[PDB]
Amino acid sequence: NQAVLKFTTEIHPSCVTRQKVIGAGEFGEVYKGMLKTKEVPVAIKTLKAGYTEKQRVDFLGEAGIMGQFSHHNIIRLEGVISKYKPMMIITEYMENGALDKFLREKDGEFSVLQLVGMLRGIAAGMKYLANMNYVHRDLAARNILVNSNLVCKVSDFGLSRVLEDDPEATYTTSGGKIPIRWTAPEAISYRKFTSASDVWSFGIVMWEVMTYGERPYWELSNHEVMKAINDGFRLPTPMDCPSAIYQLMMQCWQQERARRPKFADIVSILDKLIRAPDSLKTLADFD
Ligand SMILES: COc1ccccc1-n1c(-c2cc(O)ccc2C)cn2c3c(=O)[nH]c(=O)n(C)c3nc12
Repeated sequence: NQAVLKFTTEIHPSCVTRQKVIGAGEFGEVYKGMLKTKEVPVAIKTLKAGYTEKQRVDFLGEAGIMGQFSHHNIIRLEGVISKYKPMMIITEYMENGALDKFLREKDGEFSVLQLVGMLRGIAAGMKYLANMNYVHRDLAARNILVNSNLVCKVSDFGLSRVLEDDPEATYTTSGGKIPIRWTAPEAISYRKFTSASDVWSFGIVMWEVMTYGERPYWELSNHEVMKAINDGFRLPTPMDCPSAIYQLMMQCWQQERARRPKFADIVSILDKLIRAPDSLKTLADFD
């Protein structure tokens, strides 16, 4: 990590004030705080003393990756505390939290145009990651953060730590740990994770957004989801969903990876719909 960490600012512990717990885990927490530079609010992820070598490499490795990105729709790294304990990753603060919880608590409070604007931001962040040769593997509303301008930013970076740390990722019969109902068939079936499997996941995120955080496939078990997808079934249209948006998410769920749009296509399509907003007035039939 010592090369990628050169892109990161080492922050002295005195400059950081932790204030409120906003997330928790086994070996650390997530805080809202302030960062001395005037003071800016920040989000802070910690790693407490007792961590293993692998945990340190994974934890600092996320910062090394995040520090190589500069994009409006990608969470911005402020710096790290790595010389002292607890270790910390310090990012910009997203006032409205995770997108999935945000939408479930704000059910029906946004216009279609605002929801589609969210999706455009997510797709722009994903296009950037893909062209930077970064495959996310865990794209889902729970990993998108929302600020007070309603800007959505992709978070949760790293190598093995991404799917290890997510409790939605479960062990398959063949030994991989994956979040089944967000994951493309080829990634489940033979561990083929690419920007095109991220597009499948993006289609699920489109459904999460337009449903205000409905849980994909409802109470179907993971095996029943895999069986339904293999047999050709797809998630049904959300309520009050523009036909163009439903058509786009259905294209993200093509079984054949080569038939899915690229993120460049997704951004282009969403930008044209937004700039001609009457295109969103035509709604797909809700059952
Ligand atoms: C989905 O966001 C997280 C997931 C797990 C742990 C922390 C956060 N996480 C991050 C984050 C994300 C990273 O990938 C790396 C470092 C950090 C600090 C920022 N925020 C925020 C945030 O800025 N505002 C929030 O309300 N919440 C709930 C947050 N949760 C996180």
